[PDB]
Amino acid sequence: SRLDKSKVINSALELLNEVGIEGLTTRKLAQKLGVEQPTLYWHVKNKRALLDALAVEILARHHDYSLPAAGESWQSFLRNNAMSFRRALLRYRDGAKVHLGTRPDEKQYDTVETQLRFMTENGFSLRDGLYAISWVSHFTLGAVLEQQEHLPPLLREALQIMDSDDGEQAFLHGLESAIRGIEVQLTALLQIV
Amino acid sequence: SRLDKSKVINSALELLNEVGIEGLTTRKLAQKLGVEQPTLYWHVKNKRALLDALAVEILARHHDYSLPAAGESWQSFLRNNAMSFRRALLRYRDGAKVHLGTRPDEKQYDTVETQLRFMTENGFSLRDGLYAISWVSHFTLGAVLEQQEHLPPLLREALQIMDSDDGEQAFLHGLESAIRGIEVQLTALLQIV
Ligand SMILES: [Cl-]
Ligand SMILES: [Cl-]
Ligand code: NA
Ligand code: NA
Repeated sequence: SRLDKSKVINSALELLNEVGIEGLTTRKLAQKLGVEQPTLYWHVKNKRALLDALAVEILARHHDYSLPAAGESWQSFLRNNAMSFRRALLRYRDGAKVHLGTRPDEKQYDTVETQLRFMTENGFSLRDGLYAISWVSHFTLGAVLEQQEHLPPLLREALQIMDSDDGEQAFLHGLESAIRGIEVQLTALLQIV
Repeated sequence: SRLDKSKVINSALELLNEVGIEGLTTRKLAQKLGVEQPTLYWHVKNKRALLDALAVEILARHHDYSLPAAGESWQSFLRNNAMSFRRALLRYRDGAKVHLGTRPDEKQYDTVETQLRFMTENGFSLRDGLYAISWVSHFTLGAVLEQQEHLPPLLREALQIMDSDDGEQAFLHGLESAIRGIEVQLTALLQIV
């Protein structure tokens, strides 16, 4: 009904699944909604505006582990947050590309602030706390982007394991390797590690 | 001169820097080259073909640490290869997007085969060897993609450090955390770690 912000966004998310991020246009949204382009332009000025809104919505609907639980270890937080971020990005076609193409908003910023506070209370310097969250982000993004976009002996015989599964195993394994690296760096303090 | 494969690719790389990946079109390449569209179509059928060629070329020109040196430790290999991959992707506008949007070729495949052999001779199972290389890839890709695409207390006071530098420090730090994670998993063998 018909041009509520929430309805434009929901039709635009449907459209995103049909046509992908490069195909998504305000012209096709207006057609989908049954409305003339000037009518829609009142509500959504351009594709950049649209895409910004979609990015926010994807995370608001699906990124349910954005914040640490009470008593939770920093390791669990990063593991749960990473898994949640990946799931959220995998829900819509080109979901990672939508996330990438947008500047953060007051939400992301506010959420990241609480995450930095959390990490610092657990012994991280601001910088290592920030490097940690960023790395998990970059790693999760790269994995999903590769998953969503799309012969020699050894590569063959390993691929029978990488391909009965859509990236999760590798992602989860790499995530544990990083976490343990952070644990080791954290615990070393001023010592050579 | 004028439509050699190598000359089409070099003009197309120049064009990529001017207009970016979504703007890049065979129509603008033909204009740049001074040739009619049917003439160019003989040589390059479509943008997908073009982009595939560009992806290969970027790595061939700049990804100079694709293979391990004689006597090199697996840790050095992953560190040097990662740094090389990131540098190569940062050379052209939308370079990571160009890399992402392409299926690998006989080169990438052949190179990855030699990397798997290398990793396996250093104690990695095929799967952990493969997970390792993939993670480094995903992490490097995510970082560069974020770098190439584009206020609360603690985020502020950390950002004065993340932003006098274009991602390298964070990237290098996260890379060491992963490597140490792999070292720990490698060394544990069948023990609880
Ligand atoms: Cl209605
Ligand atoms: Cl000439
Ligand atoms: Na973003
Ligand atoms: Na690729």
